[PDB]
Amino acid sequence: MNIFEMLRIDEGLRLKIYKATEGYYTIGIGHLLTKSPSLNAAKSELDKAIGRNTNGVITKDEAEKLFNQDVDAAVRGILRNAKLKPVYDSLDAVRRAALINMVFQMGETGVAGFTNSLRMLQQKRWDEAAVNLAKSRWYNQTPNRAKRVITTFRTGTWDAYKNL
Ligand SMILES: [Cl-]
Ligand SMILES: [Cl-]
Repeated sequence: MNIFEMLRIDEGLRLKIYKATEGYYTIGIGHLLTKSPSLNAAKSELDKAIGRNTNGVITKDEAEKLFNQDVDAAVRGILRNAKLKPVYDSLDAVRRAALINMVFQMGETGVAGFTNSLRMLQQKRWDEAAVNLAKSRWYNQTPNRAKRVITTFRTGTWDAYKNL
């Protein structure tokens, strides 16, 4: 298992524009297009991102290229974030992947605000951070996904994903 396979399980794959769970336009593998209620806005963003007139539809290859860019961007955002970097640097390979997932999903800013949980992770207080992370809108809105990530952090293994 790796970060790509992991996020691919969590986000899924959709070749047409769709509304993600917060009602925002998305496509591919969790690629947020716009927060804006306009389909036009989303289509526009889509064509800009792909480099062509898409008519809200992309190919698999195109999905993946966006995915690759997004993973890369998530890792780089963590490495430049003064609050995330030190946490990331203290973790083992599996748990770094769980931090990348959250960043991918909620952005650098959202994650850096989990002040208390970050500190517990940094301190390797697995069980306590897992409980702290659960006390969030994040967990209440997307519980099954949040639970897979939380377990990852808690156990440091990919058990939450083997079967999926
Ligand atoms: Cl883009
Ligand atoms: Cl969920």
